Amino acid sequence: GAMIIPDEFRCPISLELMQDPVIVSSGQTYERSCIQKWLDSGHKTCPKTQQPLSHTSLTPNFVLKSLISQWCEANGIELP
Amino acid sequence: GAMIIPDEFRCPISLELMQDPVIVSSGQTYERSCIQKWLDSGHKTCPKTQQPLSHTSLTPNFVLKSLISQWCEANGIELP
Repeated sequence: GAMIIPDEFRCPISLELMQDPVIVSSGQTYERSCIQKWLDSGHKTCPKTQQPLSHTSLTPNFVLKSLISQWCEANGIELP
Repeated sequence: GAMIIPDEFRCPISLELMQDPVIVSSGQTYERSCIQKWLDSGHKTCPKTQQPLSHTSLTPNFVLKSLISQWCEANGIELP
């Protein structure tokens, strides 16, 4: 293969391969490091979709992680 | 390629293609129909993770949907 990696496996802000991908209540995907900064800043809104967060969720990771593994196995490349 | 559709794309319980995918606060993937039946039964918990639900969030679909589209485009077939 040796082709550009899919955008879904790279966070928009990161613009590179993510290490600890997670999902927010809004359903958007952000890097663990990034979300920590966001929480630290005291932000309670989602800038990507531009909507407020009136609730929290436990959703960490799931299908995306599984799909990444399948992709990695096909390419024979270890995960981040 | 694409000999067989990904397990992730298929519902874990039904094991079939879904038209209205949703994710619980536990980040578990369930079919809209399945969730309605579960709710009708009076159950408000996550059996896969074995934990109760005390809140809700807006997480119907996101990256997962995007990955499906790429998969379908590769096969040149319309979405389920």
